[PDB]
Amino acid sequence: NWFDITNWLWYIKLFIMIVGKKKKK
Repeated sequence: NWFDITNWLWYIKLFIMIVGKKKKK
């Protein structure tokens, strides 16, 4: 059950990796 949350965090986690560079100017 705890993994159900971890997987949900990994979805947006990586998302911040890409968009993260876009936020930094």
